[PDB]
Amino acid sequence: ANCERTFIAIKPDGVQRGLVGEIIKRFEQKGFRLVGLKFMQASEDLLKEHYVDLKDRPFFAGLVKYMHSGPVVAMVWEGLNVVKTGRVMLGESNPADSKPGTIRGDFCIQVGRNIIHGSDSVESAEKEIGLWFHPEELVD
Amino acid sequence: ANCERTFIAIKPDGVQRGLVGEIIKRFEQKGFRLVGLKFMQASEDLLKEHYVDLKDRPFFAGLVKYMHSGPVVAMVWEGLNVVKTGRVMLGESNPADSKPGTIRGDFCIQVGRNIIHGSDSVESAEKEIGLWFHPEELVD
Amino acid sequence: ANCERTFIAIKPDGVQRGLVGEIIKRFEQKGFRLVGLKFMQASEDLLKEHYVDLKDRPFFAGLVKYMHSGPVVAMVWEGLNVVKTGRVMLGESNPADSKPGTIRGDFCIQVGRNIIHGSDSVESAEKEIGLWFHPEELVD
Amino acid sequence: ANCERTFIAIKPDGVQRGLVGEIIKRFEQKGFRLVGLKFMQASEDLLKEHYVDLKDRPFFAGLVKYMHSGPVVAMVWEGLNVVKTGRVMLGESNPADSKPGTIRGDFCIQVGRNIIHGSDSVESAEKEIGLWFHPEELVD
Amino acid sequence: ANCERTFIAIKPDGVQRGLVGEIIKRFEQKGFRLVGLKFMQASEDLLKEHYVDLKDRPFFAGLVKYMHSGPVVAMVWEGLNVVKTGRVMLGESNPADSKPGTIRGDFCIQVGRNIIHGSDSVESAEKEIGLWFHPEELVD
Amino acid sequence: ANCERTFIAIKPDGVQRGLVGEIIKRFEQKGFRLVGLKFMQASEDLLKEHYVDLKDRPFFAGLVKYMHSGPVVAMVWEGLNVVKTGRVMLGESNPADSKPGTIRGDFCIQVGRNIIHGSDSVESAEKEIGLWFHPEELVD
Repeated sequence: ANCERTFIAIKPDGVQRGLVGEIIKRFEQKGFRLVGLKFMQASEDLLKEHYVDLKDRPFFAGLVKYMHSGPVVAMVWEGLNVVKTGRVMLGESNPADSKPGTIRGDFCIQVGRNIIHGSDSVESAEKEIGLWFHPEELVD
Repeated sequence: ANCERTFIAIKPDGVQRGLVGEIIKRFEQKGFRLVGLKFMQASEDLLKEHYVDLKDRPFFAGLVKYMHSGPVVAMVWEGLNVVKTGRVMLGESNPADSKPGTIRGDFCIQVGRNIIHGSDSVESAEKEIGLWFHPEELVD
Repeated sequence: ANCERTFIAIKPDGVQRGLVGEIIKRFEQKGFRLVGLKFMQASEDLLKEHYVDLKDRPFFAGLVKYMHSGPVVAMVWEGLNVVKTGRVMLGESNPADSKPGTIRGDFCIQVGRNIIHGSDSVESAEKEIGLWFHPEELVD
Repeated sequence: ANCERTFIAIKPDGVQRGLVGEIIKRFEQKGFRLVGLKFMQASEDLLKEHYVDLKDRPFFAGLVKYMHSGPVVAMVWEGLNVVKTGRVMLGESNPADSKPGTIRGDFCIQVGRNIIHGSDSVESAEKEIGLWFHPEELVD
Repeated sequence: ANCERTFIAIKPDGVQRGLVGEIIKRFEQKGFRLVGLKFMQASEDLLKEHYVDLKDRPFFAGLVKYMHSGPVVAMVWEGLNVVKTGRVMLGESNPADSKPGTIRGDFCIQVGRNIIHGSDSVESAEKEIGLWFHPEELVD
Repeated sequence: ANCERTFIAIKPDGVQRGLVGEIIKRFEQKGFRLVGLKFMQASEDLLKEHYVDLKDRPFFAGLVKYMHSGPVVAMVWEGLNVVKTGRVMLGESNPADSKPGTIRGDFCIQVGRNIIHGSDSVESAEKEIGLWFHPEELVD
């Protein structure tokens, strides 16, 4: 009914600069609850199936090394229609078309090293959280 | 010329959670002045003519009891074309289509228990303030 | 047990500049609840018994006219030992000795036209709220 | 490649009220760097070629006197496609169509005394900075 | 030299209300880096050795059940003399003597259900992080 | 009477990280006005008489090169007893004794590369502004 769970991630640029506080705020003050917050670098074992559909791209190697550069923060949120709300409130991956008020539209400049990744659909969200978060990791 | 006066209200959810500070801020820092700020629960004598046009709705009783649950904050603002500016800066009552940067688009999740009510037109504003604020209550 | 109620007021400088949002915030985010929020100019009928103990001062007339200049906001808060917490979090009336982080220590410059008035003791608070807020005005 | 430089200015209303901090913030936290920040009133020698294309307007004299009223802040920013990003993040000069989240859409009320001026194109930016900032004034 | 690591925790009140964003901010904007951020409820296996020195207290059972009520956030920070800086910037556990500007002095009201726990000494910090964070959990 | 003018500067760390917005805010929202805001790197011609009294120190060369590393922002403020208010609101140069709520007590970690420099006395302020700001640079 209202137990839909999404996933939000922080790129190495976000942490090397340091913005996680407001990133958490934009969901916390909204009303969405968090069930899982894990910190890691994820190595390369998980940054192959996460972008498995993007493996046939020229930028796959460079971008995956860019993500692998440093540690990355992982969050899981739940709320009514949360998946759609997150993507629009995050903003388009291309800063050129990114209205003010969205996280990616307020801290991201270039398409290359973007800041935030989020699930487009419920199936993607559940698959990703299964890949990353063990069932005991989450809470209620 | 520039004496147009509007009305903004706070639902019981807004106060039971507590957000009135930023709600006031979004108008105060804008430049609009306030002429009236009264706090009450309004009983049921005023929550019948306020939604008199919505009396023929299945959700009228439940929603009016939800509003009657706790006390509600009432504000009056004035400014150039303030009525139109308030509604757009507040955001659509449906969070599904609510761009970031609007009060209802930054703290409201579900259509049922919305947060903010505002006058759609000048006539509605004047009728409501007559229903709620006595002429001596306001200031200049 | 925890029903102690205090009083906080806004000088005409605070509103003519406009700072009520953060003033409300500093108590709202703290956890204190509000039972009464009334807006008025208070005329001169209430600005004689409020400072009745200060009537024998050279600055009484000038300061009371300064307060009477414009409308003033009145608030009532409740919380555990709220009266003591409010005064320290407000800061000393003299900005010269006013540590950062207090409302009067972050927006007030000169002793003359100070910004915030608050009850020093429970008896003063109850007397003032009786003078200003009628029993039906407050809520629970 | 990424050395494109723009220009942002502060109207006398912005400083007489005082908002330069958040105005700087909206670009600083974004990632854009600043190469030049000069404070002056600019007299009337520069407020004739800045609006030379607007000289044939009925409001030219009144608006130029309004700008000449007080001192004005001048800033220069650089970033990828910064010129386009600044104008959209600033918001339309007409507050009537100004979505929330933009500087002009969050602090400006009337078209007459607007708050922020910015370069529409690279050529305008370079011409203006040549008119205002001497080459030694800027930094790298 | 500068690798000293501390520990900060969030009580169930902090999350059930929701304040983790600003709590993270107060350290992130300061300059301290984080090496570990894990979310759990910790059961009762870890809330016996954490307060082993407080086992001989009348409030031990009630307080440990209060902490066990909900999930709790765990953070680890590193910086020059970070342990001392954290405790003073957090504020005294007793709100009665808690100057404004400290996290516990800006969101905590009563001694009973306090908000933040932090290591008093380096030895306590290392013992606690050994109890909670596995060596592979942390990063560099 | 109230025309006392002080000086505040931004170290290269402050700009290379980027914090000038809040630094300006802490004075702007207070009420102090600014008469001069110039941006430069100042070369070494001015970073010899500024610290002429500190020339007989072992850290003079290293610290002066650290300041010379990048450009530095210069500001001038005026207000009632502004010089004393600035220094206390800035906080002690040593972060070890720096209460929360002060700029240096909220963003500085180590004594070596401090963030903010300010005039201790009126004579120092006037001498410094004479060294840096030409009389025509300032405004009224």
